[PDB]
Amino acid sequence: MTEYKLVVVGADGVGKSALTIQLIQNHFVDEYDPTIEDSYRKQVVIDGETSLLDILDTAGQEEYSAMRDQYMRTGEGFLLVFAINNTKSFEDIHHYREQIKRVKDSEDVPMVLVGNKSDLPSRTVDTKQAQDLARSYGIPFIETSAKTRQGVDDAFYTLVREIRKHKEK
Ligand SMILES: Oc1cc(-c2ncc3c(N4C[C@H]5CC[C@@H](C4)N5)nc(OC[C@@]45CCCN4C[C@H](F)C5)nc3c2F)c2ccccc2c1
Ligand SMILES: Nc1nc2c(ncn2[C@@H]2O[C@H](COP(=O)(O)OP(=O)(O)O)[C@@H](O)[C@H]2O)c(=O)[nH]1
Ligand SMILES: [Mg+2]
Repeated sequence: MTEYKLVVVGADGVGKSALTIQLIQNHFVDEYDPTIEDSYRKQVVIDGETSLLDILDTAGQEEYSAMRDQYMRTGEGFLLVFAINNTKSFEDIHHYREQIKRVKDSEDVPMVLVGNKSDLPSRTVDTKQAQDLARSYGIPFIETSAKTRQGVDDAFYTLVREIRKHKEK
């Protein structure tokens, strides 16, 4: 069966775990241990294709080791998640994108930019600013809310579609 290895990256607190648990369990977690990195599998049908999504929800200390490089390199596509009420998390997107390119040793890595927490009124990152960033990277931008589930399926399925495009090259 077709399988996709998806990796969810971004600053602490942006909603990586809540996005992952919504996709996998269809519920919103108000609290999920910030330090816990884990992986989950889900069988999905996307554009008629049955596949298994293996999703790594990243966490942990900031450390750079050969072992970490090697397991991040196994990801086939990456969600670059920031929160729309946290400018620093948007500023950190560049860093996560450069580290992914470093370990994949490629400029052409499937990615999707994800602006999460779209339900909150306190926005500090304008939608146009994030659309411009995604355009400069050549990747899709999706606004999500793990809380209301807006955009959650779209973010992950869009990443699968980006992987397919890559595999056709
Ligand atoms: O070997 C690696 C290690 C990594 C990696 N692991 C972990 C990282 C990390 N953690 C700390 C917090 C945030 C998420 C998790 C893991 N909890 N924090 C940052 O940066 C945080 C910032 C804020 C404070 C200063 N720093 C520099 C920049 F200002 C942003 N970067 C990381 C990184 F790059 C890889 C990441 C993606 C792809 C391949 C990778 C290979
Ligand atoms: N209002 C709202 N809160 C969210 C959303 N996503 C996550 N959160 C909350 O933001 C906090 C951090 O989420 P978490 O998934 O732990 O972030 P992570 O550190 O990136 O794994 C938790 O209290 C979540 O309940 C969202 O879309 N909207
Ligand atoms: Mg988490």
